Amino acid sequence: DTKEQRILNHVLQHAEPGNAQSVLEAIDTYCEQKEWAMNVGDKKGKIVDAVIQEHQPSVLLELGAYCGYSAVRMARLLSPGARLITIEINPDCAAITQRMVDFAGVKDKVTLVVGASQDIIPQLKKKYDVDTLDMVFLDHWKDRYLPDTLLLEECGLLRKGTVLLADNVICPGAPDFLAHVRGSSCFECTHYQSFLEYREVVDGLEKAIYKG
Ligand SMILES: C[S@@+](CC[C@H](N)C(=O)[O-])C[C@H]1O[C@@H](n2cnc3c(N)ncnc32)[C@H](O)[C@@H]1O
Ligand SMILES: O=[N+]([O-])c1cc(O)c(O)c([N+](=O)[O-])c1
Ligand SMILES: [Mg+2]
Repeated sequence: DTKEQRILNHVLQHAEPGNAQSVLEAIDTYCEQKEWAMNVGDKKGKIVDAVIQEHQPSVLLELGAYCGYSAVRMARLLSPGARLITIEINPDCAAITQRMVDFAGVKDKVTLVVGASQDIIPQLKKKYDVDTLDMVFLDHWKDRYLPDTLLLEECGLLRKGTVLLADNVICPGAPDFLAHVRGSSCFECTHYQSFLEYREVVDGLEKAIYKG
């Protein structure tokens, strides 16, 4: 019985099926008052809602699914016919992402890619019928932000106007990535100060728009 298993257990009991918003509040109050978990949280989540609602992307890439909290959060706001792909290396996390997604009724617009982001990014175009990504949400291991950004650029998955949204830019921090995107003339950057999930600590989301 793992931590990620009780969180699905909570949703399966307290959340009402087919309602993406409900699941969200289930995951939030469980982690909020029983066990801490590396979900984006509601407070930066409300920012991703504002950012997704604005740029209204057709194809969106997530790096690191975990329990599907952010996959639910993003995909419940996608226009009809929009796709979200979510890369997750851990088979156990990837099995629970799917369940969570099924419960929310969001299984039809979210495609799970089970594997290491570095291995599947070069295979993204061909295997999954992908031209360019309208938006990338980075939230996997922090050492992989920069590598995978150059990897996404290399494979030509980055389009002029692509929105990279990066989590945990203050805590635990993604300093090499932050340094590259803010300094690069390929990226136009905005910071949104928020708060680390389930805590009174200052975190924030960095938005970086590729320019070519
Ligand atoms: C911060 S959690 C993701 C949280 C999720 N996006 C949310 O906010 O609800 C990090 C997850 O990314 C996965 N991960 C770490 N490195 C990865 C990689 N290189 N490729 C794909 N997934 C990775 C880990 O298994 C872990 O579950
Ligand atoms: O432990 N943490 O402070 C976090 C928080 C987070 O929001 C994370 O995404 C994380 N991680 O990617 O492993 C770690
Ligand atoms: Mg995070």
